[PDB]
Amino acid sequence: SFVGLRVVAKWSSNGYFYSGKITRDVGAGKYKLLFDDGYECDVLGKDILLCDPIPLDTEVTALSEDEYFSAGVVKGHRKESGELYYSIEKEGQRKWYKRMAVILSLEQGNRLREQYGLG
Amino acid sequence: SFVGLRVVAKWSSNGYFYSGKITRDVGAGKYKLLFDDGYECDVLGKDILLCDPIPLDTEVTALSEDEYFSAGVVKGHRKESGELYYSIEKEGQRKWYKRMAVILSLEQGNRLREQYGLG
Repeated sequence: SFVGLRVVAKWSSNGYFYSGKITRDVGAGKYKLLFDDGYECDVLGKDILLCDPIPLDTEVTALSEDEYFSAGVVKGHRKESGELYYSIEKEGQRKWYKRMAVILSLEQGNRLREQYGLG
Repeated sequence: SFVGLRVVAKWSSNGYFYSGKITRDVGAGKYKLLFDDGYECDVLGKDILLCDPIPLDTEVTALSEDEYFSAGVVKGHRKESGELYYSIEKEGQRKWYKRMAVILSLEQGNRLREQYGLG
């Protein structure tokens, strides 16, 4: 089953995809999702991406601490003490981000559906 | 089609999996593979892993320049100038390896078949 898998899944209200885990197969193409911030909802498999981590060379949305965001390209992954970090490039400069600070816009996540979607 | 995809595929004679590209669908579950060292052969889809790069936390076989090899665990990926590098941990120490210096033993590659295999 897909239960227990870490995924990046669409939040319907805003169209962005966020890191989370599938917790239940709700049936008929629907899954219960526990997002890493603790929010839960049902999501269609077509809006769930099976990429842990988000792939190298993917355009993502990086989150700054003062609630700013920007596009960037994934140039590295690093594990440390069991936690995932992304190296993201913006204008030729790379910066590290924790897992929780990397999300996908509607357009960014849609690009990954054919290869990674559970549709 | 799977043609053009970078994969890690089994070399039948020795059981190890090596980086390469699918160049033809030979039919009936068989693919022509161009390995990164220039060798080509037909390989069964069940012996082809769709992981570019080989995943974080995977046990791999790292190649030293003087023809020694050892097991290690993938702890990072890095892109630089369009080339892929792996950070591999052995006894708590991490070392970088080019793509060509990371392969999978029979046992290491077999582990990845359920999630990544083209069988």
